[PDB]
Amino acid sequence: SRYVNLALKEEDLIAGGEHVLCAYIMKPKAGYGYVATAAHFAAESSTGTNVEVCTTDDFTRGVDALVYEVDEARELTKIAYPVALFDRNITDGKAMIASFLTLTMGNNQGMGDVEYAKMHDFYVPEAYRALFDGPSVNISALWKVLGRPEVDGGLVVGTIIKPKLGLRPKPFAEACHAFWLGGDFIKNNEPQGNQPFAPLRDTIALVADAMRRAQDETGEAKLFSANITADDPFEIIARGEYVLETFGENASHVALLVDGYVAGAAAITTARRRFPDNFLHYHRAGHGAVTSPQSKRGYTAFVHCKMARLQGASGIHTGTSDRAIAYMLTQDEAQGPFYRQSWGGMKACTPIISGGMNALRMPGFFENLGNANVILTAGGGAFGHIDGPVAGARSLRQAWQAWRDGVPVLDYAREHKELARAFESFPGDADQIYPGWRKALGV
Amino acid sequence: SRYVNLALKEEDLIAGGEHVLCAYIMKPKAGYGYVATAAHFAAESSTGTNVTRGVDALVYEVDEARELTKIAYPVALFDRNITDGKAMIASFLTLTMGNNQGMGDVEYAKMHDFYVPEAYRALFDGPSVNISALWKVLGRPEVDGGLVVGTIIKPKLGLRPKPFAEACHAFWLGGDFIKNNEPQGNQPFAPLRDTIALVADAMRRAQDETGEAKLFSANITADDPFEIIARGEYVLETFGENASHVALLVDGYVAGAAAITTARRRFPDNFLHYHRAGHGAVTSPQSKRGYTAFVHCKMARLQGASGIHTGTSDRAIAYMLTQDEAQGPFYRQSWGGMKACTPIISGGMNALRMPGFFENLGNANVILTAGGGAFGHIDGPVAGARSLRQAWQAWRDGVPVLDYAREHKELARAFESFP
Repeated sequence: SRYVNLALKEEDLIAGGEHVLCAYIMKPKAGYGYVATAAHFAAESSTGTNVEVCTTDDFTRGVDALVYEVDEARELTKIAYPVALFDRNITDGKAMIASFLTLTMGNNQGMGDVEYAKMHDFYVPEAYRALFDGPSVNISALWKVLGRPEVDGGLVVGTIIKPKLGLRPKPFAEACHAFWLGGDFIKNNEPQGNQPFAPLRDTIALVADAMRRAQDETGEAKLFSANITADDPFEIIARGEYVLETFGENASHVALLVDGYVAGAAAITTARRRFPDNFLHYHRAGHGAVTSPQSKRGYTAFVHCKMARLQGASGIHTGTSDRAIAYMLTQDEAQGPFYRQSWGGMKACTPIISGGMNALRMPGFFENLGNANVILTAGGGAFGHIDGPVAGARSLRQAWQAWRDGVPVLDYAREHKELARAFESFPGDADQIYPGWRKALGV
Repeated sequence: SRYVNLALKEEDLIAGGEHVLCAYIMKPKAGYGYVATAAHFAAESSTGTNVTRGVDALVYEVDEARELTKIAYPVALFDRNITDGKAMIASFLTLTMGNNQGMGDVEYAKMHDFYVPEAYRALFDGPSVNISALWKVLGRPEVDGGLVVGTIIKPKLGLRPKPFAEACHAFWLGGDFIKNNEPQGNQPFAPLRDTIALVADAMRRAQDETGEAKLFSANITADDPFEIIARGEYVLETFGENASHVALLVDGYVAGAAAITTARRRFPDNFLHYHRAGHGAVTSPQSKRGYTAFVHCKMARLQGASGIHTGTSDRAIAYMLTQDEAQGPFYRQSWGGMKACTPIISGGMNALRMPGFFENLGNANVILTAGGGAFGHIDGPVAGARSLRQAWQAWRDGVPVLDYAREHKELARAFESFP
């Protein structure tokens, strides 16, 4: 009713790359011809023309995204987008994500001849990929600040403390100094900012000052991740401006955490464009919604993060088509579910894992990943510690560190306390993974 | 335990106003408890604690059979403007359809209703300008000067600068708002500069072919709020004195909140048109998860979108978004003098079945940007929107359609036009 192209080779478009390739999981309502569903599905990704037509009755086709290949009973639909249908900036000339989603998960995700359609992968030529922002920093910049080679600097360990909201300016400050003590990265957690109890500038003013203190105490260079997430661009520069004013002396140490799935793209381009060489930290928030695996209309989690290496993000949560992510964001040259991609300059976006990541299974994380340059936010290997927080991530550093160098964790953990207590913290984790740990460690 | 206070009564959370009440359709992974898990979701919506509590967001109801969980959260949970001090959407979205949106323990949980109490909704932004700030330019009473008809130009892209223009004035000449669709902008075929210089022109030509004012929503949407800013200055500048006849559009769901809010506090004198779209990834009834579409366009005017896309409770949505002491699936809302953000009304409404909408909605005071209500008419989409103009006209004038088929030729021909 217009649209499609199946004679066309995926790897042609790949080459004279004046076109975006999208790959989806879509099943039609049931009683409609697959190609009809997908020649359609691309009508609302392109020109529409919505019937047949020609605009000024000139060839408003060569704008037109045509399904380049489909596998009916594999629930698959690959569509090739000409680059021209993509919006750029006027005072700028750059690509913007805001057009790439409106184009591919906009009206798209509403059609009635579709049941679900899930994006599984994408391809961004040269042409187009390079009209985009890219991570301004990475972990590199954190390596700069902690005094680690900005090439295989490695893991930043944190903690999270509890609770997410509640402690006050000072009950807060201090919790954070105390963990500044057995790790290096502390986040204000997603919700955290200007609640009445505990205010932005009362509380940013004292974390500020608890880093003078920890970083002065220990004599290591502690990093913070302060949330400058707002509705208005002006309150995201202003939240963040005072942050780096108040931090004065130490704003190389300050990161900029934004709740970016729940904020949006202009909130992430404010932090990234108005605060270019500061790390802007994305907090995928109310995003299960879509990316989570048994919701079938998302952008899949892998598709989420690829999307954010393109747009300025320096960091993003997880790892642990979801072990590919970790490659899709760091390596410029790597295979996603269907399409290999070139980053041909663009700078990683960092994997910033979490959770029950422990000390006995850390080393396996770092082998099946291969790079140990992730940011590890702990509640797990941390509060799980039988010697609490403080020593919970100071057993974490150990675990990673054992690893670059080459020492078998049961005996690295044989030279220091933090890691020999990990083993007596986790069951048999220590029984699963670590052969008779009871004998060769202590007991 | 510290997250369930079932038996701690809704009417009273709801007469206190420092408790933001959320209703959701939650369902546990197999084996897993109900209330237990029901209170688990509150803890990762609010206070964790994990290993000063007057702060934990609490469950006060369950339905298990009807499979819902009710969560009631304190108001000193929500982040704010260090600046202005006004309430914000970002971290609201962060707690209610925040982290619980990616749980383990839960199969899915879609928000179905929410209640923003006055000691928190007052704090919010709310619309600056609505549909009466269209009225005043169309020159109608700016108190129910009702139906604003408009259009949708196709194709959606592949259109050159002279082309849009040509087609906006020839659709302006005919009937009043044109909308720049979701992908139109600074694209290389039709670059916003060389094209908005030309819409300006459209309009000024049109209004001297009409003696009536034209309205153009321009997709001032970008993902750097200065671009956003830049296009507005540029378009209200270029429109010279005709710059009141401009609606700013933010293709809205896919650009954020941060997008929504710059365009409303950079140009709060012009119409922030919330283009929804993408909504449906989360917002479809197939999606067991996210927020629902009732929630998305009311969250929308608290943040004050001037008008959103609402095209049919789906006038559950047209109440709770228009009015003042509205209701909705589970909670009854008070906007307390906070402004009416109008339903932009979509699709196939035809010249013939609209006063049945108008009657069935209790009002005509919304916007239409029709397809074939108009496209399928005889004198053209031309007469095709003069038909709807006039659909309205008759309607509200409290005189019936059929009788005005005759006094007025283009609607006559509408019935006539089409089965």
